[PDB]
Amino acid sequence: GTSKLKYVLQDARFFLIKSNNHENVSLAKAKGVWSTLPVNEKKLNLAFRSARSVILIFSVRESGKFQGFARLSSESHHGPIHWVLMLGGVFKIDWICRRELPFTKSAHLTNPWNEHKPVKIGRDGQEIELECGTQLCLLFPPDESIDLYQVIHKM
Ligand SMILES: CNC(=O)c1cc(-c2ccccc2)n[nH]1
Repeated sequence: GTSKLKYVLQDARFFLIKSNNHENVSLAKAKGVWSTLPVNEKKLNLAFRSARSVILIFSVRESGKFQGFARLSSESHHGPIHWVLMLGGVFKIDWICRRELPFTKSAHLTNPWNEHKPVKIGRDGQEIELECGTQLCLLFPPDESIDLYQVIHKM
């Protein structure tokens, strides 16, 4: 069902993450980590202290799809990850959904924080307004491999 997912997303903040390649998203799914540009890293650190959940929604450039979404479990930290290419700050993340969602299925959602353009459109780090981001996450196929119980107990 969707009740625990709705609880995790309650009063959350949402950010679009754009990766150059599938390899980095695959590494993030295997290792529970993400790194981003310093300008975006500053935004995510601020948001992490500010909200009960910060959700990253991932899209590989040119894929026409989102590849899943995850919750920050830490601010960025330094001191290695073989990313394909700065990306030195490393966030810990808990995956909420590792399934894909094609952009065709989100064509009815627009992001007020990006001029009400379709939510698929935006730069890496673009914030997605609460209602848009919640509805986007709810569109993904349920990921039955994930138990949100341990996620809820970090909030
Ligand atoms: C592991 N992190 C990444 O692969 C990544 C790449 C980017 C980016 C942002 C703007 C222009 C080009 C690439 N952001 N995150």
